[PDB]
Amino acid sequence: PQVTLWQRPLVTIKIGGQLKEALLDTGADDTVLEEMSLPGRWKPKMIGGIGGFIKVRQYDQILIEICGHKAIGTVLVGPTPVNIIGRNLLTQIGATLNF
Amino acid sequence: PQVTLWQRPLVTIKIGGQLKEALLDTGADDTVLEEMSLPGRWKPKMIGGIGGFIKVRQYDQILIEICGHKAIGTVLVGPTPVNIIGRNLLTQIGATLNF
Ligand SMILES: O=C(Nc1nc2ccccc2[nH]1)c1cccc(CN2C(=O)N(Cc3cccc(C(=O)Nc4nc5ccccc5[nH]4)c3)[C@H](Cc3ccccc3)[C@H](O)[C@@H](O)[C@H]2Cc2ccccc2)c1
Repeated sequence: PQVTLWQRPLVTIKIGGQLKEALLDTGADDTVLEEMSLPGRWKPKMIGGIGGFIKVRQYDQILIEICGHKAIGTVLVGPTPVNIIGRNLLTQIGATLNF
Repeated sequence: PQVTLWQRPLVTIKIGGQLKEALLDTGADDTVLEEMSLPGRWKPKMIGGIGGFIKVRQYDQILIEICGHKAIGTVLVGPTPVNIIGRNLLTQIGATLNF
C-alpha cells in the first residue's frame, strides 16, 4: 500500500510463528529483530548504527511474512530497540520510496 | 523520483552553502547530520539509535534543499556516521513508501 511518513511506518510481520510489529526502514541495510527465539543455527556478528555497534546473531534463510508477503532472508537478532525491516527485505517485498 | 532499495537511497542536499549527500530514512524520526558548521543557536539534545545514544545539537529553522525541494526544519548535527534525513523532513518533501 502507500504509506506516509507522518506516522512511523510500522507493519505486522509473522516470523517464527510469532507476530511482531516492525519498522520499514530505508536507511537500514539489514533486518534486525529484537531478541526472540528462532530455531536452528546462527552466527555472531556486529552491526553498527548511531550510538555504535551491537553484536547480533545472524540467522539465514528465515521466512518472514511482512504484511502478507512471504520473504526469506537473513535476519539479525539482537538488542535493537525496535524491530527493523531493512533493505535486504524491502527489496523482496518490492518496496519503493517515492518523492 | 521513485527509488528502489537495491542501493542506499542517497540524495544530494544543500545545507548552509554546503553540498552533502544524505540517506533518506523512513526509520528515522529526526534528521541527523554529521558535524558541520552551521550558523547560529543550538540546543543540545540526546537521541538514540541502534547501538546507543548520542548527544547532538539541535538547530531549528534551518533551510535545507533535498533534491530541488526546499524544506525548512529542525536539524540535529552531531556524531552520526551518515547524514540522515528523517521523517521530519521527509514529510515536507512529500515522500511516500510503497509496497
Ligand atoms: O544493518 C545495519 N547496520 C549494519 N549492517 C552491516 C553489515 C555489515 C557490517 C556492519 C553493518 N552494520 C542497520 C540496521 C538497522 C539500523 C541501523 C542503524 N540505524 C539507526 O541507528 N537508526 C537510529 C536513528 C537514526 C537517525 C535518527 C534517529 C532519531 O531521530 N532517533 C531519536 N531518538 C530520540 C529520542 C528522543 C527525542 C528524539 C529522538 N530521535 C535514530 C535508525 C533505526 C532506529 C530507529 C529507532 C530506534 C532504534 C533504531 C535508522 O532508521 C536506521 O536506518 C539506521 C540509520 C543508520 C544507518 C547507518 C549508520 C548509522 C545509522 C543499522
